[PDB]
Amino acid sequence: RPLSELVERGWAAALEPVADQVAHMGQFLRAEIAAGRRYLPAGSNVLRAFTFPFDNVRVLIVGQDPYPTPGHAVGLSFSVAPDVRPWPRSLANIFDEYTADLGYPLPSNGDLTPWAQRGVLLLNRVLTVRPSNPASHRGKGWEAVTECAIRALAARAAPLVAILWGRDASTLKPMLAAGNCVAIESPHPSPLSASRGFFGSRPFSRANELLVGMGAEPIDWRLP
Ligand SMILES: [Cl-]
Ligand SMILES: [Cl-]
Ligand SMILES: [Cl-]
Repeated sequence: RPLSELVERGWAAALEPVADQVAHMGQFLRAEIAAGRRYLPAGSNVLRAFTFPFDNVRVLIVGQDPYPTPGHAVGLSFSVAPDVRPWPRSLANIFDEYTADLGYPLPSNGDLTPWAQRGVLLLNRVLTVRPSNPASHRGKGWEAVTECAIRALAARAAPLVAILWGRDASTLKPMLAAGNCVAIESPHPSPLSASRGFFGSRPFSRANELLVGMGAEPIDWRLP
């Protein structure tokens, strides 16, 4: 299927330079199935981060690659489906920081769809993974896709705040710094860094301060 059928209209335009690379990744994914290998998330969720309006994105949260545990990854970085439990450790850690930073109670489930519908892009640098093998699809060609997404956002006039969780994420810092009105939160601890840099990092309140500072509206981070 062509790009415009896979993603939201603004995203289809922003990602038009990687239309060929997206088609090539679809061929890669068919070949993994033909070879007897599995991948996560489900085919229909791979590009799910780009099915919310491009024009509305004000915060970018970037992880490394999807959860490697079958049934966890749903196409939105760090999220899980509402009936998934226990939460993955990364997500439990994020939620601890959510409560500490903002003062809100613990969420009722692990579904970050509300963030996405409010203009947070929940991006992973690499958009698929082989089950139980983290970083197994690193260097297979998703990087050109996600680099294009990040450069297209950085090219807009509009304010953007980036939150880069981990080493793979943090490679995007110089691509982001190239744009005007782009602020990047540093340093770049992963939620699994836990008490060695992640807890107390205040990502959510910092994002909002930086957005207001740049004249944009803040994010409503509230989860039910
Ligand atoms: Cl497999
Ligand atoms: Cl839990
Ligand atoms: Cl995890």
